[PDB]
Amino acid sequence: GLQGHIACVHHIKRRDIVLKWELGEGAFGKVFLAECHNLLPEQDKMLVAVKALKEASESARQDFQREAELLTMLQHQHIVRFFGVCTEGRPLLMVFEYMRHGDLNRFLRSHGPDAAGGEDVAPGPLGLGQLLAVASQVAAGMVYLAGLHFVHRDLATRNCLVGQGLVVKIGDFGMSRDIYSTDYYRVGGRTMLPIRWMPPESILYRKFTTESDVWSFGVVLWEIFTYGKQPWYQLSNTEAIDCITQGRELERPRACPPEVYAIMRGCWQREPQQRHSIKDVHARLQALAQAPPVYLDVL
Ligand SMILES: COCc1ccc(OC(F)(F)F)c(CNC(=O)Nc2c(-c3ccccc3)nc3c(C)nccn23)c1
Repeated sequence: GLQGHIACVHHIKRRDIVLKWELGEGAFGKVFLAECHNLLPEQDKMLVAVKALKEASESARQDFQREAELLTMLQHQHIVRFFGVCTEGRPLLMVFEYMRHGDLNRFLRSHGPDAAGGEDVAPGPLGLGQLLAVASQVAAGMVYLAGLHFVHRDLATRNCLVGQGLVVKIGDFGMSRDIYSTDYYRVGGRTMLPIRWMPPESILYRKFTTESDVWSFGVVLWEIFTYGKQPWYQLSNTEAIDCITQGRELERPRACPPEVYAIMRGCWQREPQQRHSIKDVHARLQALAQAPPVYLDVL
């Protein structure tokens, strides 16, 4: 997830972390809700999500350290905040900010056409303004990653998290292949590819670039505007590969304005060099997100 893409690492004493309960589980680890003391100056006691490494072998312990360095380097307003590690005695822990709404896919699906409202979100389906705000924030994170020349390779709503006030940030706990196995095509004994999010040059030639990530962001934008539906849900994995390699584009979601569909299409140009940059995609979305209701009401 971090290594092969593209100490400074903060450490937290084990006694400052108090585990409350499990949030999620995977092949390589578990995530807990925890209380963290003395972490931030204003907050004496705050909630965090703690990722526990399952096996602390030499390879895993080295992978953990490389991951920690990279997460320390990747810090920005629309990227999930990494606070540091606890490496004094096993299990090795990585401490992150807690994102109350969970992953963006789950959030979209629970605020769909069928949709209750609450503290951060009105009742019913998410409105155009809110869908645009979600898209814009994900785009802002990709702009920052593109700027560092980091190639994500698994950009999808399942790999974004949603926090209080609907702050949307790019990030995941490395368990998406376990939780969302249907979103991956298993090729090897172990290898699982997110083919539905992948451009033709990633599928055909195995090239992953900043341009392949913008393609994937195009598909993220489609997910947002279909309230988390799977791209190509009607097709098998082999059928999806054929569609993508033959140049079939995803249809415009019912909730998607033509102007927004045009932004998706700009991400899905066959030739990578002809795709619009994520900076330009972010600018168009931010503009739409921030547009007055009078403008947005006729879009
Ligand atoms: C809670 O979000 C934190 C976060 C923040 C930024 C970030 O980078 C980027 F999105 F580019 F900004 C990422 C990238 N995600 C990622 O590296 N996932 C990941 C992990 C892993 C995740 C967290 C801790 C340790 C390992 N392990 C795997 C495996 C074994 N396989 C596939 C992906 N994995 C995560």
